[PDB]
Amino acid sequence: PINDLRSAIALLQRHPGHYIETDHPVDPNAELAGVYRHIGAGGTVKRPTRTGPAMMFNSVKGYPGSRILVGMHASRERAALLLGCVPSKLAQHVGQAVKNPVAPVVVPASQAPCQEQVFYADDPDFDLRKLLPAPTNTPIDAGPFFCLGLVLASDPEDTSLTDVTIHRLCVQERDELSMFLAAGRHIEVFRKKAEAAGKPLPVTINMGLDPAIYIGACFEAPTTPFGYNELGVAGALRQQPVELVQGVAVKEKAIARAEIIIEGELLPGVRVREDQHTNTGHAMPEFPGYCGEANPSLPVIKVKAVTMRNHAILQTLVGPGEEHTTLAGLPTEASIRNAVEEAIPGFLQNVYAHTAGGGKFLGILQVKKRQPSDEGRQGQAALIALATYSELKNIILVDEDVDIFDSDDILWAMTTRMQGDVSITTLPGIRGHQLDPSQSPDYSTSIRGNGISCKTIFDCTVPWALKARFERAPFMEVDPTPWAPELF
Amino acid sequence: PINDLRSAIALLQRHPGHYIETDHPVDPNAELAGVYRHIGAGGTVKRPTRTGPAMMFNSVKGYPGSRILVGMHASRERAALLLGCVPSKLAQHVGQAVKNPVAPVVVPASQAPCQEQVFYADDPDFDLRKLLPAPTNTPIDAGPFFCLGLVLASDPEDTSLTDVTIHRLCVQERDELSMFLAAGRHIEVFRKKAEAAGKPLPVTINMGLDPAIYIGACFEAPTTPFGYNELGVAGALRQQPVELVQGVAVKEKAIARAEIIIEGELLPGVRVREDQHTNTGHAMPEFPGYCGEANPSLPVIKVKAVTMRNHAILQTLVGPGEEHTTLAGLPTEASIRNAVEEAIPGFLQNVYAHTAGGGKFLGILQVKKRQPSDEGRQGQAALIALATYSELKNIILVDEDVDIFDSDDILWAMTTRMQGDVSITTLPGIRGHQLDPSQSPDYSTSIRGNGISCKTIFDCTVPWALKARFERAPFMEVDPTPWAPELF
Ligand SMILES: Cc1cc2c3c(c1C)C(C)(C)CC=[N+]3c1c([nH]c(=O)[nH]c1=O)N2C[C@H](O)[C@H](O)[C@H](O)COP(=O)(O)O
Ligand SMILES: Cc1cc2c3c(c1C)C(C)(C)CC=[N+]3c1c([nH]c(=O)[nH]c1=O)N2C[C@H](O)[C@H](O)[C@H](O)COP(=O)(O)O
Ligand SMILES: [Mn+2]
Ligand SMILES: [Mn+2]
Ligand code: NA
Ligand code: NA
Repeated sequence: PINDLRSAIALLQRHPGHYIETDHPVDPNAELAGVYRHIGAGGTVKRPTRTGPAMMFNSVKGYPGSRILVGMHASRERAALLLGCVPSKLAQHVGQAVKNPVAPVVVPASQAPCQEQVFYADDPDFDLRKLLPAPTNTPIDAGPFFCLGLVLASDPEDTSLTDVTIHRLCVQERDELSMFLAAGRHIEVFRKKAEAAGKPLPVTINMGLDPAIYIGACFEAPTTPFGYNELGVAGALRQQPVELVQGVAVKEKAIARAEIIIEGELLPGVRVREDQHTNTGHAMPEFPGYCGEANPSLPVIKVKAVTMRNHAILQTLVGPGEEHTTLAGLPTEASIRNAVEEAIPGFLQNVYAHTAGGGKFLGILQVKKRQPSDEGRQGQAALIALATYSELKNIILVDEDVDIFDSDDILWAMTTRMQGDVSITTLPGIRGHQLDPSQSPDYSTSIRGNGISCKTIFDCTVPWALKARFERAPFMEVDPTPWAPELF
Repeated sequence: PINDLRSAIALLQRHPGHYIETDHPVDPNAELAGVYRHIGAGGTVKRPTRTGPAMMFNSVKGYPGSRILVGMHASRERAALLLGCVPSKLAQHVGQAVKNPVAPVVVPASQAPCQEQVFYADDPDFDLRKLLPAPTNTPIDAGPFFCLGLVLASDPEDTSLTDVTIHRLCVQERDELSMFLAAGRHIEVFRKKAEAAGKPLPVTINMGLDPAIYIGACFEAPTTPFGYNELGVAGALRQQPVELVQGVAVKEKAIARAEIIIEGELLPGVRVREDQHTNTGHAMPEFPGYCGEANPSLPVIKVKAVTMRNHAILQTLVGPGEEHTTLAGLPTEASIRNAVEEAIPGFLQNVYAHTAGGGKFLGILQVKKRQPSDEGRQGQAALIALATYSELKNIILVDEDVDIFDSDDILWAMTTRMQGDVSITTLPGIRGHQLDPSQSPDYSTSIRGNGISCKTIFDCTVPWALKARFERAPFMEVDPTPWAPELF
């Protein structure tokens, strides 16, 4: 029974290979990320890299008694273990979750392990920078970062509407963090209403959570539109309302079973340059694998209190690599699968928000042509995917005999089941995503501005009429165990 | 020092994970290939499959005392070990060997372990089908097959011109094998000449060899033109001439340290249907991953003698999967690397004949743009690759910060470093390869006949002017070993 991060870790230890610890000292500045890069960062991280175990650094240089956990979500198999299904059915398992959310439930403070220790910021010696080791990913980061900070805010005019979102948080002062919100972010709608009335917006930052909470929170419109508490997707994954606690210093709720809580308020009118103390010009690595630039004008969170468990674990990520692939990719897959299943029932077999696209840019669709009229529906599925998730860039379509989670098998379909002048459709001038550096007028004359792209559909499905000629060579079905028992 | 198969096996046993044995009885008909499909076939083989150890089946049902080895070359890492270099530098290492061949030498029978046993076919009790297990790959194969039969033959007008090639051989009678020779093959030139004179062509079939010999043999023109004895490549790989021996019954040389040798003659005028005894309509699986159709008219080899070591190993393959990727792909890489380095010195960093194309259809070229004039040379390198290896189909160009052996990283370059209406060039109507089933007029109206293709170049290199914007997020250089010694 997984209710929080420690129970999640306990399960990983019953599956050797998914969790390791180290007592060898590590510097949270750059060096920690440098080590996990080789061990389990994965995703779009510059090679050498791999997926591996979730990793707990127990001796943090300069922070005795702290312990930093990274890579908890940095594997599709591990995410499947933590959620209780097989990795090939996460798209369907998460898909059914978002469409049957279970609302969270408030709990008294005596049942909130997060509040076992309280450090009020009005203490003269309080210093967030000495209190928690916020690691940096690269030596050219804007500063120390919290990268798995699940921020919880609400509409200041309608308390009933609450939104939770992961945002990168840069420690800027002893009691201040900057926070980046992209255009049209759902919490930004709350802050702008607060700022326009000259009022601060109370928020809580919740770190070190049940993996179910982080994963369920990363949906986007139109799948989870404005007004959809993303809490409850977690409630559907656990068949259990996540538990909330009333904040010890702000008029806002915090997740009771979290490891560390930061209570604060978004301040009206205030803006800071994200790299003001570093002047590196960069924020931190983005999910496509490149360095994001330092945001010149960010809102500020004024910390009112920090609240944490005894021997609190600081959970964050590195890369963001495969951890981002899982958090962003499984909502992506669930959204596409739900949409195609509504429009063409029974046709789509599976979908993979490929890690090469960070879980957002590259969609692999596995279809099954069952009848002559299914020819021509593979392109329709690609259109539905592009319509459902506008930040997609490319679609690869394959049949049910291609393993869409094996990139060699994907390239195989692109080699023997495609003709370049037949199977490739380009859609110029469609808005995509700012963080793809090839989406620039400097890359293509058909691109009118940053974050606009040509989008490409690679149809690697066998034409219906030719399917009898493209059967993969069949081998006798045997049980190989007796000839190699140790290999299982 | 490796000079035959068993010295190669001895090396693999010093690197655990690369060689296993089993004494559990196995049926060479279909069952053996079915087991190794799950264990080490890899490549384009129908999932589930993987690369693993080379595997020796010590108990062969119906052939007591026989033992069959498969998968010797079914791993790029295994191949680099057997050749004595790092897998990333195989293209350079094999490339230099083909440019500096070492000619084979003749030795007396006393130094030819292949001739420890001699079985003459004119014995009334001789039966090729009882003497050696010839495993099949699928239940629908044309018949028993030898899939690592390195055929050695010479020109009937000039016996100094020797060629050596792997051809698939189906056991048809107690003393006959059918042999498929594609059009334009070098040994086929010798065969057509002998048949035009109404005379047989003496051949030796050499099975169970130094991996350097099998790999070195799989070159094609123009890299190894007609007249180039490919045994010189193996000689350069070992810095030791391959040793030849006079056959016992045919006027042709045999590989002295081979495990099994079939001496025979290609009969003039005789033709046979490959599946005459099974009528399956199929031959065996082909490297693109589909089942080939039976050939209705093949020349036959009249077996004159079989010649073996004591406790001889019969070496063959399954899939052909990753074993074919290694055997065809390493010369493909070497051929391309030599051509590009001659034309554009210093530009090409590496090349991968991707396993998704069986080592023939898909070429990944890794280039490094060093100066503004290198812009536009990435497409030139693709043209050189296409001109050097006409059976290539598609080329993917990437920069030196992309791991060309990581298919995830390849798809990443295809996602963030590619614009569909900019980076994709199609070349319709270029002769490709018959065994790509999409190279058919039924797949594309620009294809005039079977084995003609559209060939496509995916330029996923960063445009020179934009290189400062496409730097991958830099993580601090650390030695990760002290934080997880067990995983290094
Ligand atoms: C998973 C994930 C999502 C990040 C993200 C990160 C991760 C790991 C970081 C921490 C590594 C770096 C940047 N993050 C930001 C981000 N969106 C944003 O506006 N600012 C961000 O700083 N996102 C994307 C955002 O969280 C998702 O798109 C949500 O679905 C948006 O939810 P919403 O529609 O309710 O606003
Ligand atoms: C590695 C390999 C190459 C095969 C091959 C196989 C393998 C494993 C088999 C055993 C799995 C089944 C088919 N094979 C044949 C073949 N060429 C051919 O003409 N007939 C064949 O049957 N080839 C290709 C041939 O070996 C290469 O193209 C040589 O480079 C041709 O050399 P050449 O120019 O000297 O004739
Ligand atoms: Mn939302
Ligand atoms: Mn030749
Ligand atoms: Na949200
Ligand atoms: Na040859």
